[PDB]
Amino acid sequence: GGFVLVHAGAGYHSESKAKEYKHVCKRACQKAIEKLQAGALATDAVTAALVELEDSPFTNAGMGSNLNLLGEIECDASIMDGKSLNFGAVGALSGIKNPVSVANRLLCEGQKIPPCFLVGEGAYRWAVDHGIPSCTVGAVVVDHEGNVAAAVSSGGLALKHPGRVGQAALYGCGCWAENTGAHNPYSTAVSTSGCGEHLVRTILARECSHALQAEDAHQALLETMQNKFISSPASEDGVLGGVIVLRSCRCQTLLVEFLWSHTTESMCVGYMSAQDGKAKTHISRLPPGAVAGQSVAIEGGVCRLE
Amino acid sequence: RGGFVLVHAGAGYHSESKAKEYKHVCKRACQKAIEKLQAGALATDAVTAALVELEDSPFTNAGMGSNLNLLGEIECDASIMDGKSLNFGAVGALSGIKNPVSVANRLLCEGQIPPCFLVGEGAYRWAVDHGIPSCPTVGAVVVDHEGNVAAAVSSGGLALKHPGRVGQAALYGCGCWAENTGAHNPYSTAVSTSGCGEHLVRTILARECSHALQAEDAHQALLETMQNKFISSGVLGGVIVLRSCRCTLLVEFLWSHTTESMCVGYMSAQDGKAKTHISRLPPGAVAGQSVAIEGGVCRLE
Ligand SMILES: */C=C\S(=O)(=O)N1CCN(Cc2ccc(OC(F)(F)F)c(F)c2)[C@@H](COCc2c[nH]nn2)C1
Ligand SMILES: C=CS(=O)(=O)N1CCN(Cc2ccc(OC(F)(F)F)c(F)c2)[C@@H](COCc2c[nH]nn2)C1
Ligand code: NA
Ligand code: NA
Repeated sequence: GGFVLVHAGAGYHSESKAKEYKHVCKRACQKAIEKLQAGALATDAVTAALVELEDSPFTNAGMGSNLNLLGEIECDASIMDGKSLNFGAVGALSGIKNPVSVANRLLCEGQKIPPCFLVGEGAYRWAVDHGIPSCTVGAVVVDHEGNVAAAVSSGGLALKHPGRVGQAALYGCGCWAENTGAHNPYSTAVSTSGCGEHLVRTILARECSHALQAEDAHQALLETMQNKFISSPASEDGVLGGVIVLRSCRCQTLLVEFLWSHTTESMCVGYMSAQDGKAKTHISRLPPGAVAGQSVAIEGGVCRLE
Repeated sequence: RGGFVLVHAGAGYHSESKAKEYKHVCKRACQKAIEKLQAGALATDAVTAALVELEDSPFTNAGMGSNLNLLGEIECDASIMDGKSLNFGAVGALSGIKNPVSVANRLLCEGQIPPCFLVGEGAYRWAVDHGIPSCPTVGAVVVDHEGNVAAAVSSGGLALKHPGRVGQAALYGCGCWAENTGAHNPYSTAVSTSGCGEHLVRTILARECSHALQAEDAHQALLETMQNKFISSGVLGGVIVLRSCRCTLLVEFLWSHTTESMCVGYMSAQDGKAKTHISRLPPGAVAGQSVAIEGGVCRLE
């Protein structure tokens, strides 16, 4: 049993490539559901989804990331585990194929006070000393027991200054994962996506997880997005971004609400239950007559598991 | 032209030998901050002046004299936040630079306003390229006479840390936070943290304190945050805190720590004497499982 939601980016519409994003989201979901169905951890299954999305040449992450001011690729990534609340993250990482891998390994290292956030050359050498190959996308996962994990990985802004680290590397901002707890009736997972130099100035992922502790998830996430992306930005333009989201609870059955929302003119997502094994994709668009920056698209389904 | 400042030079084990040194940097840091507020400067410029002085002390784990990493190099984290704009600058794993807080303050000003965080060599190249002098946890909070707030934090991190390891003093929400009054905040709040270790980052401590301090009783808000969110998921560290609101301007300040002890300094623009204090846990409380908290109030125009 298990479930996985992924996204391959929230930005400008590209019918040109819109069907390439659908294909990679599919393979990312399948990779994650195999991992789960083989009994691997949630953080492992989420890392599988992300390796696959990063490897797409069309995703601003891993291979294909935007080049910085120096015509180089510098990556950010982060992952977080719901059961342990442990976290792994890399910033400004160069010459590593799959950043999310460094971030995951940093997390498993921490689960055995180890480092949890490494950047630049420090991050690069650590990564090689731990056996990881040389030379924005996101996933959230729940396993058949209610354990959630989340992850995110970006190439950041095009022509960004060298060493410039953005939301995907930062605790609470790029992704978040938090199992049912005394104050969380729901296990929740969030992965976000930012766009343009204009970016939310909150702990977005963490905010969305707290918001999703209300009773009506759909309304709960829609109000967050309205506040953080549109509303809060006195004299600034709308914030371009996406977010994916899932919350779960036990009632021997797992209830899993799942959602995506975005102010960009579109965003391609991908989901799949282990029970059915049917991998669904869907390119979400903004409704016409709605310009990006002040409209919020939002969509979701639910899913019962064993 | 007026205001108030609160700084700290560390939260750690007690040292009677070093104790008087720590008291004197806090004293100088407040004096550097308050002079800039008499001279019309902005809050961010005042809190940076405080941090440059704390940094320079050889005895603080920040700036010159920071702990050495696993390769015996110095790699510094620092950040700064302005409460009126909510702008934010930060450096991590920064080397070759004398005052890391100066870089982080620069990244704000050069703005125009979009948040910004540079690490490692690229942070060095940015800094050298923008005039900051290349070199051979402390923090500060401040409010000015109109109630604008700002905060900063600079640290050299955990001794022998892996290179590129970045800690709480670089991380948005964790090391410092500053926010003027609005529709969410009846209060202008400013927070800076101390300590190292991961439990600062894992708890978004600075921003959480600011959020708690919108409640009515500041002492209770802080004490709730230190117990219910620090000591509960040993946890070592501290914060300084200040909060203003109009009556003319009332500013409540407090510090708190789970470490053995913590050196602070405060000062008003009206009053010319910098007060200084070593805050120690009571006999027979073990550090990391216990909390101390004190503070005062101050009235401005
Ligand atoms: C990772 C821990 S730390 O960086 O925050 N740390 C604790 C603070 N020390 C400075 C300090 C210690 C104690 C007090 O209170 C007291 F009154 F007792 F003095 C302070 F105000 C300040 C840091 C010192 O350790 C490293 C160092 C010392 N000199 N240069 N670097 C460490
Ligand atoms: C901080 C930068 S970004 O994350 O905001 N960003 C936005 C997202 N696109 C990818 C993307 C676009 C549209 C999508 O949906 C659809 F509806 F199909 F159009 C979608 F799913 C993914 C990134 C493109 O980057 C250029 C590139 C190409 N190859 N490699 N890089 C950049
Ligand atoms: Na890619
Ligand atoms: Na120092």
